[PDB]
Amino acid sequence: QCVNLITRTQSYTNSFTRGVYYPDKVFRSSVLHSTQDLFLPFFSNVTWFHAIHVSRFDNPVLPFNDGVYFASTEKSNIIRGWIFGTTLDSKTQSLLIVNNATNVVIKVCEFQFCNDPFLDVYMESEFRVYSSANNCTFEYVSQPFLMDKNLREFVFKNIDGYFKIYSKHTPINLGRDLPQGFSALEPLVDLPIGINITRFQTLLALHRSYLSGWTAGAAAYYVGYLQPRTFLLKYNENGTITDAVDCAL
Ligand SMILES: *[C@@H]1O[C@H](CO)[C@@H](O[C@@H]2O[C@H](CO)[C@@H](O)[C@H](O)[C@H]2NC(C)=O)[C@H](O)[C@H]1NC(C)=O
Ligand SMILES: *[C@@H]1O[C@H](CO)[C@@H](O)[C@H](O)[C@H]1NC(C)=O
Ligand SMILES: *[C@@H]1O[C@H](CO)[C@@H](O)[C@H](O)[C@H]1NC(C)=O
Ligand SMILES: *[C@@H]1O[C@H](CO)[C@@H](O)[C@H](O)[C@H]1NC(C)=O
Ligand SMILES: *[C@@H]1O[C@H](CO)[C@@H](O)[C@H](O)[C@H]1NC(C)=O
Repeated sequence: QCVNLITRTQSYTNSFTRGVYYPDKVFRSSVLHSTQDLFLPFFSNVTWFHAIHVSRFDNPVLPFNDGVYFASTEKSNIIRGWIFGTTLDSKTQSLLIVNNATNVVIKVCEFQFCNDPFLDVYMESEFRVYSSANNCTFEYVSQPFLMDKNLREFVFKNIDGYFKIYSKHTPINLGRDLPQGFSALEPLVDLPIGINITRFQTLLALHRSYLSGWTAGAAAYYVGYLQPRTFLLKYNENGTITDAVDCAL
C-alpha cells in the first residue's frame, strides 16, 4: 500500500549556534571543558525542508553521514518520528521511531519501507509506512519526546553500537524559527541498536480529509550534519551549558 504523496522543496539557512549537546553524563559546574566529539559546526549550512502534500516520487531519502541535527518549528502532531537504515528494504535491518499521543515506540526490525512513508491518522495505521516487518530484534516503548511556536531540536548519533538521541524543547517567541543564543540538548536516550546507518528519512502524519484522500498539509524541518569538531563548553553554576566556542574561526 505504498503511495507517493509528499513532494519536498528545500532551501538553505544558517545554523547560528544551535546544536550543542551534553557530551557525557558527568556533572561539571563552573568550568570550561574542551571536548572533541561529533558536533554541528557553528554557522554551518543547514537545509530547510518544506514537505507539502496537496489535495510521482519527489521525497528522496537523506544521507545520515556521521550524525544528524534535526529541528522543527511545527506542532507536535505533524512530524511523528524518523526512519534510519541503509537500504530501507527487507534485506537489511532498520530503525523506526514513531511517536503518538500517548507514548513513543522505537523499534528495530527488517522493514520493507514504502517510497513515501507516512503515518496516516483516521486512530493511526502504519500500513502506509511499511508493508512487512519480520525478524524484528529490538523494541522499546517509553514516554514520548514530542510534546507541547515551540522549537524542537534533536541530535542523532550512531557510535560503536549505540544510537544516541539528544533533545530539547525551547519556547521561541514568534519570529525567526532558528533563534540566536544557546540551548544545550540534554541526553534523551542511548539505544543499544548495533546497526549500520547511512540514510535517514522523516515521518510525517497526514490526516484523512473526509470531504484528495488525505488532508493537504505542510511540514518544515531543518537538517544539519555533525562533524568531528573540538568545542569548548562553559558549564555555569547549576551545571547548564550556557555557552560554547567552536575552535574553527
Ligand atoms: C500509541 O502507541 C501505543 C504503543 O503501540 C499504543 O498502545 C498499544 O495499543 C495496542 C493496540 O494495538 C495494545 O495492544 C498495546 O497493549 C498498547 N500498548 C501500550 C503500552 O499501551 C496506543 O494505542 C497508540 N495510540 C494511538 C492513538 O494510536
Ligand atoms: C549552502 O549550500 C548551497 C548549496 O550547496 C549553497 O548554494 C549556499 O551558498 C550555501 N550557504 C552557505 C551559507 O554556505
Ligand atoms: C528472516 O525471516 C525469514 C522469513 O520471515 C526467515 O526465513 C529467516 O530465517 C529469518 N532470518 C533471521 C536471521 O531471523
Ligand atoms: C554500511 O552501509 C554502507 C552502504 O550500504 C556500506 O558501504 C558499508 O560498508 C556498511 N558498513 C558496515 C560496517 O556494514
Ligand atoms: C541556578 O540556581 C539558583 C538556585 O536558586 C538560581 O537562583 C539561579 O538563578 C540559577 N542560575 C544561575 C545562572 O545561577
